[PDB]
Order: sequence, then structure tokens, then C-alpha cells
Amino acid sequence: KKDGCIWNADLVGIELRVDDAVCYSKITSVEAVANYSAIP
Amino acid sequence: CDEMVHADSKLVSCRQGSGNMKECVTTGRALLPAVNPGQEACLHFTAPGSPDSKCLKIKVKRINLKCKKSSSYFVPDARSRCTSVRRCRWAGDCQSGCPPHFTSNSFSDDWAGKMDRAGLGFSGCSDGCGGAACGCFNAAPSCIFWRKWVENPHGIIWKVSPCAAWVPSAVIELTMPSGEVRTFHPMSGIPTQVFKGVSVTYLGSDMEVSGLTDLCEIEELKSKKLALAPCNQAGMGVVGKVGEIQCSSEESARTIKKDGCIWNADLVGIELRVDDAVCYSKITSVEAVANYSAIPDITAIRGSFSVNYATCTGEVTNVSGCYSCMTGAKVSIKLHSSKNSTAHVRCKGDETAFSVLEGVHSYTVSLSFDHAVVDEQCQLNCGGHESQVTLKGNLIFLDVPKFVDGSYMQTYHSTVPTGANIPSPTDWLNALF
Repeated sequence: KKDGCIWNADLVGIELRVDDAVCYSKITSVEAVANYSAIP
Repeated sequence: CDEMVHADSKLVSCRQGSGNMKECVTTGRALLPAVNPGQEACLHFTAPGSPDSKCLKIKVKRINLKCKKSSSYFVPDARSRCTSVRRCRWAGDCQSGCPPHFTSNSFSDDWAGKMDRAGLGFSGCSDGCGGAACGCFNAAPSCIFWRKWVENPHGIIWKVSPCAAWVPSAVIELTMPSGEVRTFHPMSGIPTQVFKGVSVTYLGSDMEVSGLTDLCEIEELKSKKLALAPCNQAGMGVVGKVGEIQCSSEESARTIKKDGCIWNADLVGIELRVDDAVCYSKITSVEAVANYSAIPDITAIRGSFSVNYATCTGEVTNVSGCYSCMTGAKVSIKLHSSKNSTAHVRCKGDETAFSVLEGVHSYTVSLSFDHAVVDEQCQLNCGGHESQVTLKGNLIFLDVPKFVDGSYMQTYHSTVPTGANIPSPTDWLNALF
């Protein structure tokens, strides 16, 4: 809800059909995407 | 299920809406290890009250390598048609200097402005024939107006997406404690979050990864077959790529009428003559232009659940054979219970927990386990504790008992054991000194 935080252009996966559109996404979780250590 | 992890019910907030059966609402986070393919994993729910509890079964089916549709675009089959209305000067009265501005949508010259069966084709004048040969008797030359259509009589449409990556993913079926079964495909190599009902599943272990070049998928709407290509894609049609017309409505993918889809500058082959213009094209079909092939720790996060809420006997019947095989041996138990309920672990089984569910009759539900020797003791299954015991000789991967041929070779191997040392001892005295 706060304006300070900032989106990504065309990040969210909207795709169309003959009737109505469905949702997908291409975002990545913080874990296991680029992780080089884990604190003991 | 062989691997099983119980919840962390320390989050306790249950409203006693009904006294006979309780109610509760809870959430949290869980960390269950990845099960082998072809088997289902469990998740046990606990309540401070004893009699009632539920379960949740997560079934895996396949391991494969797909990638997520970051975009989506349609491609019609372009064709180039072109018309020509040929006024001559003082009869079309068209300007001596051709108007450098051109109205690319209306064309008031031929019937005002209407729907154009082309997607933003261009406009222009031309050189001028004038004299007795063209016959309208004026000396000065005549401008000619031309159209170009990008058209599609009977299209075959392809939808394409440039993931340009490959990460492992699997097939998951889910079992809500209520009894719902909803399917979906989680991209569990990437921390994607698929939404359904109350729960969400996410990442696993990428125990193997591989690399591959810039390729992505081509699929046909009539479903001829499935095709693969270098499959370049962006917001615009770059030179020499597979996809030139990139158009974003299937219901408008037959004709060319939606604005979303985007042309190429000077793509269509209009050429002039002394009378009228003719059509050509330089577009390339998807096939045989750049084609490089032709196709022949799973964990979940919990939302605000909708958790819901006597005498019972076990009465086993038989035992099967497996120890140290990746599936385990299957055991059958014939129970009856006056209520619909779920069971729980045998403490002395010493291999895995339990999560059975029964109807109010005498049935049997069979589960998989492995052991060196059968013990089968100490289960707090259902309602009350019962201590039933089984006995059977389990089967393991061993040698062949059928013929006992290895017995004969075992007797032959132990041959002249003392003889060699006896000859060695006498030679040892000579060799040492």
C-alpha cells in the first residue's frame, strides 16, 4: 500500500484466451535462486 | 508414505463452536524431505484433544525439465496482396507534388474510410504514364495509389514463449484434509509460489542441473505436433528471427484486426510498373529457416487453514517381503471403528510413522514398510492403545536359494589350504637365511 516500494515492468504473467485471462508469474523466491552460504 | 513429518501445533487457537466436534484455525511453516518419485508424502496434524486428527498426502509422479512461459505471443501466416487504383492527371487531379503525408487507415480515394483487411499497410504515389498510350491525353505524368495487405486466409497459429532456461520440476497431486484433490505443476526448482485454497508449495533441491542453448517451444493450435527452434522473441521483431508478426489475442489471431500485434517496416514486397503494381514478399515460414531439432526438498507454506475435528481394533492379517528395496514391503491390516478417524505411529516398528484413515465398517488398508526381522509392536493407532504382534520371514535381495549351486563352488574354493603353507614353511627356512 505504500508508494515507496517499486515494481518491475511486465513482471507478472498475464496471458489471454478466447474468454478470459489467467494468472502466472516469473518471480523467484529468495532461497535456492542464488545462494552461496547458510549461517550455522 | 515412508517419509512423514508432523506439524508444529504450538500455534493454538480453537473456538468451541460445537461441543461434540471441535473447531480450530491455524497456520505455520513446514520442512518435509523430498519423497522418491511414484510415492506420496504425508503431513500429520495434531490437536491438544486426543480423539480426532487429520492428514495431508502429497503425491509426486514425475521428474522432468520444463521452463516457465515468461511471455506469450501468437503468429499468423502472413500473405502479401496488393491493389492499385490508377487515376491519371487532371482526372484524379492529384497534386503535382505528391502529398508527403499519407493517411494509412482511411484511403478516401477508394470508398472513404472503413475496416482495412491489412494491418497498417502503407501508401504512396508513383511515377506517371502520360500520353496517347495511356490514353487520357494529358502531357504531364500521373500518380498511382497502392495498398499492401498482410493477410491470412486459412491460418495455422503458433503460440511461443522465450523462457531461455531449464530447471528441474515435477508433478504434484494434493490431498486437502477435507477430501479435495486439486492438481497443478509447481516449478519447484525456482522458488515459485502457486496459489490454491489455503496452502502453497515451493522450492526443492536441484540435485542435478544442466545447460542448453537459446531454444524455446513452438506449439500449434490445431495441434499438428510440437516443434522446437532457436525461438528468438522480444517486444519487437528483430531481423532474421523466427517470429515476425507477434500478436496477442487468439480470438483475433485468425484475421489481423487487433492493434496489439506489430508489423515490420517495408516487409511486404510492393513493386511498380508502367501501369500498376504487383505483389511479392520476403517473409519466411517458421519451418526450415532456422530449425535445430524436431520432437519425436519439496516444502510448503501454510495459510489460514480450515481445520476440522472411540473403540477401535487393529487385527493384522499378513506380511510381504522387502527389506532394503527402495519401495518397502506392503502389509495389510483389517480393522473396524465406530467413527471416521485417522491412525498414528507404531513406536516399536522402528522404521516409519503411520497415517491411515478408515470408514465405519470392517475394511483393510495396506501400507509399506521394511525390516530385517518382523516385530510390529506398540501402536497408538486409533482411540486406544493396542499392542498387536506379527511374525513372518521377510524377503531381501540375496543370492539364489533355488538350486544351491553356489554351495558346490563354496566347497571347491577351500582346497589345499594347509598344503600351501606346509610347502611354504619348509621353503621359508631356506628363503629367510
